[PDB]
Amino acid sequence: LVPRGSHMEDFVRQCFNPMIVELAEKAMKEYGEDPKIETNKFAATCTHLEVCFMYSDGGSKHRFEIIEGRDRIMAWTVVNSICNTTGVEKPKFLPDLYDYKENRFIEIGVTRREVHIYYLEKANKIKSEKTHIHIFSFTGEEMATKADYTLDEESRARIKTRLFTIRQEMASRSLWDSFRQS
Amino acid sequence: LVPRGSHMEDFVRQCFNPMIVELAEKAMKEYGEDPKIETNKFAATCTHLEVCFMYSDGGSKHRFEIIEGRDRIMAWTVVNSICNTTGVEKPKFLPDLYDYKENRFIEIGVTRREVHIYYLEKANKIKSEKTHIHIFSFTGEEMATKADYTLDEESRARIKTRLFTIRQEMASRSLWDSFRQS
Amino acid sequence: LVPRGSHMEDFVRQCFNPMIVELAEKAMKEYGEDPKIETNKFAATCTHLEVCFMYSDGGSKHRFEIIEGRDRIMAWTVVNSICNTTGVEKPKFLPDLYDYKENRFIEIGVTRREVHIYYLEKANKIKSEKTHIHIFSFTGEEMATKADYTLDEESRARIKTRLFTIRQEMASRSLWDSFRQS
Amino acid sequence: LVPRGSHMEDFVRQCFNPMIVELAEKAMKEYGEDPKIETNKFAATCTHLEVCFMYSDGGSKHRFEIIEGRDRIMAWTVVNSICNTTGVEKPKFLPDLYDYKENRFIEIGVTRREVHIYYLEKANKIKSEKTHIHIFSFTGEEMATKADYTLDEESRARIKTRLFTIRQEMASRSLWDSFRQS
Amino acid sequence: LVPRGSHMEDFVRQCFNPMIVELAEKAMKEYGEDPKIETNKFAATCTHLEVCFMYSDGGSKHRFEIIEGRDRIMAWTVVNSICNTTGVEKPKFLPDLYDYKENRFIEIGVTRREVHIYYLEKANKIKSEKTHIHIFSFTGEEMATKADYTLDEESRARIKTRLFTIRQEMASRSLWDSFRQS
Amino acid sequence: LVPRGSHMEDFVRQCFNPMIVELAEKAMKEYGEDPKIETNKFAATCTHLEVCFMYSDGGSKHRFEIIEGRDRIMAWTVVNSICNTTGVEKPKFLPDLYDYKENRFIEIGVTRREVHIYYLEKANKIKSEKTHIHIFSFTGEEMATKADYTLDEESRARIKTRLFTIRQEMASRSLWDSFRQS
Amino acid sequence: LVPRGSHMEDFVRQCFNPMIVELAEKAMKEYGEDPKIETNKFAATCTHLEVCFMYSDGGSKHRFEIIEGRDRIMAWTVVNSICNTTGVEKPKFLPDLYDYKENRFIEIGVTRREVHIYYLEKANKIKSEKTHIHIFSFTGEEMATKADYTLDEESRARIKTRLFTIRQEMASRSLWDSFRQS
Amino acid sequence: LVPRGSHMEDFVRQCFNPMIVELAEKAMKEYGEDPKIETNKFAATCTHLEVCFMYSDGGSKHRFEIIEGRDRIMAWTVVNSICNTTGVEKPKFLPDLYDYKENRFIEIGVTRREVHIYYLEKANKIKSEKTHIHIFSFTGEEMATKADYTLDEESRARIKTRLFTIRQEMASRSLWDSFRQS
Ligand SMILES: [Mn+2]
Ligand SMILES: [Mn+2]
Ligand SMILES: [Mn+2]
Ligand SMILES: [Mn+2]
Ligand SMILES: [Mn+2]
Ligand SMILES: [Mn+2]
Ligand SMILES: [Mn+2]
Ligand SMILES: [Mn+2]
Ligand SMILES: [Mn+2]
Ligand SMILES: [Mn+2]
Ligand SMILES: [Mn+2]
Ligand SMILES: [Mn+2]
Ligand SMILES: [Mn+2]
Ligand SMILES: [Mn+2]
Ligand SMILES: [Mn+2]
Ligand SMILES: [Mn+2]
Repeated sequence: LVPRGSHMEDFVRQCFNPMIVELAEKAMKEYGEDPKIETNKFAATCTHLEVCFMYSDGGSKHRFEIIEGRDRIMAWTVVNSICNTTGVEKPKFLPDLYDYKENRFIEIGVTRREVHIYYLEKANKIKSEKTHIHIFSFTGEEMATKADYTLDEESRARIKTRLFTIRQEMASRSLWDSFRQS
Repeated sequence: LVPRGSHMEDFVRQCFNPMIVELAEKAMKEYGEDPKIETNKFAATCTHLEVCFMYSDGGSKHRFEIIEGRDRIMAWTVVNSICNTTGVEKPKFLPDLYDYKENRFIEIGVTRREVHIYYLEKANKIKSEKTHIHIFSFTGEEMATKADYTLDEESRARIKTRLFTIRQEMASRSLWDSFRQS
Repeated sequence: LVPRGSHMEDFVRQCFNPMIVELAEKAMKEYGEDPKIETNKFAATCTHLEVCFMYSDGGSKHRFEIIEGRDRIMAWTVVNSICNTTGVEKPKFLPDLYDYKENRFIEIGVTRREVHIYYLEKANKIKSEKTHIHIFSFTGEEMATKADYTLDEESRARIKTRLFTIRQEMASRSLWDSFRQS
Repeated sequence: LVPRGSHMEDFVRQCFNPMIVELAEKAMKEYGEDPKIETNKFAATCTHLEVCFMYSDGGSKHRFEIIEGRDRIMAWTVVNSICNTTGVEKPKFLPDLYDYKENRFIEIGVTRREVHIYYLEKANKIKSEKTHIHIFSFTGEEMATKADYTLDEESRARIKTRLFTIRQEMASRSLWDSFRQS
Repeated sequence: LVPRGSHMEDFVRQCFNPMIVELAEKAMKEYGEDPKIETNKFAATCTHLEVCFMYSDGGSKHRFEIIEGRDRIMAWTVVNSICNTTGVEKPKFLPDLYDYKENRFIEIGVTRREVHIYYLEKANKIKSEKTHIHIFSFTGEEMATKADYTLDEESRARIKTRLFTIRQEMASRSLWDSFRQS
Repeated sequence: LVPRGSHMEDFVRQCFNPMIVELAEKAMKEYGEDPKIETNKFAATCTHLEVCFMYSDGGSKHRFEIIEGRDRIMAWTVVNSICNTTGVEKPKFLPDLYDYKENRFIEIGVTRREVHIYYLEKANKIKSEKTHIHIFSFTGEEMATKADYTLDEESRARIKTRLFTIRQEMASRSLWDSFRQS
Repeated sequence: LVPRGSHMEDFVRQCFNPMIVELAEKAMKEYGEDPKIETNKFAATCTHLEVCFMYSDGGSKHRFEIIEGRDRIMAWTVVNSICNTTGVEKPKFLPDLYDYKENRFIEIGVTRREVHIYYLEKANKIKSEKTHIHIFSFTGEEMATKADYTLDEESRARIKTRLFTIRQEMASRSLWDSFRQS
Repeated sequence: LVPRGSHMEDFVRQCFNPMIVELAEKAMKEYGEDPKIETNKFAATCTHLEVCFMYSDGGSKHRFEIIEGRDRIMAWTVVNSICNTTGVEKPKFLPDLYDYKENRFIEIGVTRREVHIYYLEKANKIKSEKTHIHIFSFTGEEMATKADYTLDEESRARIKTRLFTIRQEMASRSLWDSFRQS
């Protein structure tokens, strides 16, 4: 099954900075999928991590702690350290950020559907109330808990721009349609 | 026609940082002029890019997206990503920045004439209304749409200083007069 | 007595950035204990320095001068320079920071007991009044003079998180209990 | 099963340079074992790669091509490129080096047994004749095909030294005995 | 005509080191073809430069002067400097190396045909006698003037290996057949 | 006259960062004194430049333009660029900074006397009114035009601290008294 | 006793590269003398280490293993690894190099006396026969076991040059005479 | 007299690597000429130093000690260290290299005349016999004592090539004729 290369893989290495590429390869292999086979899930993991990093970059100095991109065990270690210091309740599943100005965890989703339908899926997949949720699509829409978008207009806007240019650079190498599906 | 060297070329490499030098060589070759022949247009492209970079540096954190200095195709890709996210109308010609605090594209001109006369030329060359315009000269004048200079006094002042010192370092190697013409 | 290695030493090098590791080795050897023998005091010195650095990082631009992590003689040199410039009285023992927004020295303690009991010990060990005191524990509590925590909620919170994750990474290699004792 | 840490893991990160550490994590995850669980196999993979690198470093300029430390697919890609250029027959299993001065592939083994018994196992595991074999132990013995040790006394000697010091640094953290077993 | 991307371009950036990539973009634009359109000629220019660099790397200390990868004018400048110092006759067309141990220029060709047929084409395209010629193919054959291969078996062998692995990494992304043609 | 070394020179290289050391050697040689002979004037030039750099670092983003540490000709070039852009009058002698928030040049003096007596000397040496003046001593005093200290308490305080620690590190190598004189 | 500075210390930091400076501070503190008090022994330790490094640099590729400059425990670890691999007998005291071309340990002395008298002292201080001995002085003499100088004329000559220039740079800061004594 | 720029200065910074540029500025200022006025002597000093560096690079490992490019005092310090170690007689004037394989100092001249006439001038300017002499011109000729060219054909050939290309890059900016004169 494992091939020598692939269009999607070449594009993923061309399009994203090498650091988030290694981090995505690692997140995937830690859960048992091969980056070079499930290449659409590879592109998805890279986009998700890049969005998480821009989001953490969008705030004040050290407003966020980054939970995504670490190994699961260290991830949970930091989750426990945050809970047993703030007092917030240990969530059921791993968030992507903790947000100290507003004292809450954040799940970040990136979707090729309607912000409504993923938000439905992930909101009742969480069903933990406390943890905030924030969705972007490849079209430029977002959707957040209590319509509380956590960041400023300009940063969220930079995330939307980046998602749209990624979609255009998948459409140029007719990889967009295969990617949309899933 | 292509020579081994040239005074203007030596001065351009001495005077500007290497990165914007490579970017200018590339902008020029992409449109079919040789940096080592049209050397005055070389110095012009380097000055224009440096001003664009100082301008983008003049604002808050990531207030600007830089459109100039990219390849035309990627340039247009980012323009489409910005339009299809903000809602602003896709301009007719490539701007130099997008400005998210104020939600608009910016053309930056640098002129060896009167800010009035270039502003006339470029304003009705654009004739797109929406896109903002901002002119500096090698004398220290500026002119902007709605007299809205977008940045603070101090940054614009730093751009004027740099333009004047460039003009002095062209006058020392009697390259200024040839440059003025065109 | 001096061994070839040790679990605590391997963990200290794995867990802390190399710079504060060298600084801690140096603080210890300057007072006559071998990092590779007194390994619990090694981990303590590394934690204390890391907390001092995060604390100095928590403020505005250059709000703090770092006194800890220098050699004792240079340390006292900077203490004299601060006193003979501000006017504040030369403390009896070396603080960890000077804090210019609030014009005072700061001792930072890190404890595996109750903030109350260490605060007692160090507060009457100081008995200099003027110098501020600030304690963190490996549980997430703090205690400060005049309940004046000097920094913002978010930064202190980041220090508590880091202390708790250090405690978890000592508990995973059953080194926590030995460490607690002392 | 997956823990927060481990003595063997801390030692492996302390003892080997980070590059071969990442390469070993990757070789292991590519075949489905978790570096943080099978920690003895982790230390084994790191030792094996370091020996392969010193071996390739032992020769003239670019005498060797390194086959070990690449992904399996690229590994086989380079094997095919070597075969279809030299004329040597495509081996049944992946070697560790190709050796151009002597025109042959090399398997490198590192053993905690007798060079005789591993050499038996790996020699009839290969049973390909053409590919050379070269074994080192943690005691300082080696064994090679046709008693042709490929390198000079001094380099092989440096590999033996390094293996013995690794064994001493496992014995100091009483990890040696567990490691020996397997 | 100019697109947003392309499979061949993504592969060329994935497969070659960035430096020779920039150099190839520049060689091409200097003669008026766009790297992003004529992508097969892009891959060809990158392969040719990489082979030239490995060739220059194959000799003693500073045995070669590299003529390829410079701008045409500087290229000719170095050719004149070599002629007017050694005494060898100024060739009609730009070589790829000068070779000081053997006092002669070298053209290096890389072909997807028979070394015989390209050697015919380039040998009577040169028809300058003095300048040496050296051809490699993507199959592992070479052909040189006076059967004088200039380098040692091992280095030429490394060039053949690299060419074959490039051919395999074009065949994996079914770009090989399009590339062969031309 | 020129010696092989000197205590003051060794101390100057130990005490200051190499960049300002090279800049001071250059300022001195440009006016015809040898850093290795007039070593007290060497230490003075290094202290003066370091204070100028901390001062420029004390403000907002790019609030200052640094005039000191450049060659005299480029220095005057930047002075002309600032005048012919702001409108402020071209001073008689080279200042150390331009200050754009407050639109004025700044002379910075560092004295081993009373801020009053140097301020007298330099204020009527300037006698240009427009240019601001700012004096520090090695004791911790300052004195500024219109008692307008331009910066915040904390930054000026950091400059005083640094001056006092320099004085202590000259007193330790009994170089202070020789230095005081002059 | 511990001072703020010292002429010898400033000279030692000016004269030697920072790496061997840190290594010497560490060798000294490991045996209980303070670099800033016993400053002559500081200069001696730095000279000795620099000579050891030039010596190891004087041979082929990896002809030497460096024993000096490591911590005593790791030092002995490498000594055991060398003995239990080569077969040579474990010396009584720590050498400075192992020399694999000639299969023996080397003590390197650097003396301000006659090569004869130190050679006497260190040769019967060793009284281990097997370990080679090699002395240099600050005058340009050497003395070795079996008159076997291990290296080539040119390298030993470079070590003599460096020792003499160190002696001249101590004589310029009248530190030579104090240094000679001891 | 001191100007803002100059064609020759721009060319010197374009043509030579920055390190030898700083070294030449320093050699010149140490003897009292301003690099920006005597620009032809600037280009001469840069060419001379570059040739000295290529010459030292032409030999084995550390065959040469570089005397040129240091300050005069350190220069003489190294000359004394070499004499008082080898036994060769202290020359009257500063050479450019010492050459340990052949145990002698080397003056390197670079001339725009006949190797005969400079060799005459410098040979009886030296009149020290012992010190070797080696001249190159901008045409490709050399001349050495006892026709002993010290290096191999290939390296000297690389120095001739570089001199000729420098001459061509001065002729392109019609600076060659002014340079020739003097
Ligand atoms: Mn997640
Ligand atoms: Mn998520
Ligand atoms: Mn533009
Ligand atoms: Mn523009
Ligand atoms: Mn402290
Ligand atoms: Mn403390
Ligand atoms: Mn293998
Ligand atoms: Mn193997
Ligand atoms: Mn070519
Ligand atoms: Mn070619
Ligand atoms: Mn000044
Ligand atoms: Mn001043
Ligand atoms: Mn020793
Ligand atoms: Mn020794
Ligand atoms: Mn010279
Ligand atoms: Mn010379």
